[PDB]
Amino acid sequence: GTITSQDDNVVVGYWHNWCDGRGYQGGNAPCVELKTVNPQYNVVNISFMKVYDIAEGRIPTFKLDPTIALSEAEFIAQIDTLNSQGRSVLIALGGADAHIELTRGDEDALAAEIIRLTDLYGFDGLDIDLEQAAITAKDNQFVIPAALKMVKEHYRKTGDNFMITMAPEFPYLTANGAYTPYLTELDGYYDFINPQFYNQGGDGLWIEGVGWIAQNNDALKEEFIYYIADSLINGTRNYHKIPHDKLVFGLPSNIDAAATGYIQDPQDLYKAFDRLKAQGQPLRGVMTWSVNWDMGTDAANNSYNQQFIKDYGNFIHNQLPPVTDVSDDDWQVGSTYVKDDKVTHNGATWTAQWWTKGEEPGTTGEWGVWR
Ligand code: NA
Repeated sequence: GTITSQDDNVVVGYWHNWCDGRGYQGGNAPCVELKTVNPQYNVVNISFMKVYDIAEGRIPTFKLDPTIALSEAEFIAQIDTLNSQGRSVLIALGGADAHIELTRGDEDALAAEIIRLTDLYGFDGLDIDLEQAAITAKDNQFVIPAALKMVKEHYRKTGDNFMITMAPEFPYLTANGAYTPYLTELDGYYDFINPQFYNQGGDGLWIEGVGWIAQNNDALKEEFIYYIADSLINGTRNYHKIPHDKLVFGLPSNIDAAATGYIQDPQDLYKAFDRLKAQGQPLRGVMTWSVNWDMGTDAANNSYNQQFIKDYGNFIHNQLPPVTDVSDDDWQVGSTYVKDDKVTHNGATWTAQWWTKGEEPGTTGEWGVWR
């Protein structure tokens, strides 16, 4: 019912629309109820919107999985709850075996379906999380941006920031790379990008004085994080530019969540983030595959015991707000405010209609200066 957008730093977690996912190291990710997700996950990405059955045609949809044991009403109720805590719930488009192969002219229907779902479940936006085979499949590069622009405009008209994020695998983010049409077509529409810095093996970048810095090199983790992010935020070393304010670092929760890319020593991330902060380009947060893995089991049935949220939650939420933020100072008696000057007072935002001083928001009647 209420589009709830994030203007501050994010800790993003994917949520599995399936039970008992099998890990890379033989572990188990159970289905969990939304309201069970750790509250420091302030963006939760419902995975996935997909073609379940090609006989329904080319437009992906979302169907809550029965086996999670949650009525539709009940899942909507939990979204509402998240929204009441100021957290977002996005619908992730794509994933493995999504069968998304759209042809030119599909964008109208795709946008209609985006909107139908969004109004039905109360999603706050959409994560583009295509599998590799979809990135340039049929006309996806045209249809998906075209649809998402229409969706973004629809909700702008009605007061709302429908969030658009993306989860490109990082090697597709070279200048003029296969992902870059999504980035350029949705520039000024997208909120932030949370690339996957995992599942890409020896892919990496070369830095003089250091050598090849691979994504699966756990000994050079701080250098990897730092330089791959510095390249992206400056558009340098043959990477497409994603500004630091729109750049969230996507990681595996644990060694079961992905083949490679798990951060063994979280000090490697703190130190890289602090260097990026000290150079005036702090990152927007972190993302993880996945909340379900962060609550899941290893092969011996040992709980991962929410270690990823333990390691990054407070780190990121203790950061200074990014440029996106809406800072609204408390009302003050001796202050002169003017048309459009917002303040905070009694746990609510008030918006000055005209010249005022010494007039407390809430006492001003229904057609006084505070509104
Ligand atoms: Na919502």
